[PDB]
Amino acid sequence: TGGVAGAADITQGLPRVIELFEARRPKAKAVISEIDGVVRIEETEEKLSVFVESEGFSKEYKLPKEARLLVKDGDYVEAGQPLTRGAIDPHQLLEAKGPEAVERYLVEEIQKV
Ligand SMILES: [Mg+2]
Ligand SMILES: [Mg+2]
Ligand SMILES: [Mg+2]
Ligand SMILES: [Mg+2]
Ligand SMILES: [Mg+2]
Ligand SMILES: [Mg+2]
Ligand SMILES: [Mg+2]
Ligand SMILES: [Mg+2]
Ligand SMILES: [Mg+2]
Repeated sequence: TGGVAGAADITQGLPRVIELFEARRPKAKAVISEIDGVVRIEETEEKLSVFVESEGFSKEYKLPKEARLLVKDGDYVEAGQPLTRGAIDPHQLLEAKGPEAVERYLVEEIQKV
């Protein structure tokens, strides 16, 4: 779905149902949180950046210009939670929140349509 132009973010109709049954890398993906911790954001001109961290560790996340961020400087983000806005890659959610997560995401993301 969609077409390469400026910022076309999601995928509707059957096109999507295809992108869902067939595990695929959405056009406008959403970087998930491999780590369940707290949020931190930065200012510099070119690229934004969201950092998740626990008393254990922190992870750097590259969020280029188009990425509209759902999360804010401050609260917790469970593993595989949406840190970018839009679509998620099942494989990633598989690795992050688990199978049960992907499974549960697939079903519900499909019925959405
Ligand atoms: Mg545009
Ligand atoms: Mg759209
Ligand atoms: Mg549309
Ligand atoms: Mg403490
Ligand atoms: Mg990176
Ligand atoms: Mg808020
Ligand atoms: Mg609050
Ligand atoms: Mg488990
Ligand atoms: Mg749900």
